[PDB]
Amino acid sequence: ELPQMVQQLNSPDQQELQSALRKLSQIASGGNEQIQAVIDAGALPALVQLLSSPNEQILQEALWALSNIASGGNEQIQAVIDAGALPALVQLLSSPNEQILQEALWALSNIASGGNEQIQAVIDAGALPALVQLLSSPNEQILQEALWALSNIASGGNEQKQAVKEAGALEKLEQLQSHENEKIQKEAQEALEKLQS
Repeated sequence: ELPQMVQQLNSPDQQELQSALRKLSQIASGGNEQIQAVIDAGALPALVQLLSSPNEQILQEALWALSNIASGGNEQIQAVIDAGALPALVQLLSSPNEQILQEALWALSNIASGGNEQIQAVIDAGALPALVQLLSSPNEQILQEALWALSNIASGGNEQKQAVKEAGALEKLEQLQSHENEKIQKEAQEALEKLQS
């Protein structure tokens, strides 16, 4: 019934659209075969379009589905990138809605867990200045997520590491070694270790 669910993401009926979205999200949270089923059904272009929704509930569920898909294999990560999700995802890092922000962060972190070229796609989409700004968040959950995302990027190749340094991450990471939260100090230190020569 996947193609019918995907067709419903066009429903003039917001209730029908949201129902279908919730179910696709559920399926995408399964294993890699489940994710591939959702991708094969053509869900990705629809999900990416829904990132433009002014309805924040629809937005949140679309992000949940995309983050799930991005948690699959490198080919499934590649499908999300090829569908053009990245610019909208990076834009959402500046949402005043912190729940939407966190979900976009999850998706980007999952993408940045892929190959060096997938990491480079995240950087090319403008993620670094947005992520570095998030290191200033007073919300420790957001801070930790941004730290994890930057750490994933910093786990890439030399070209990726160099981009992180050029975005000014080194200063803030060193400052965070004095953060009141010991877990944050630790995660910042490890990111610095990855960037070190």
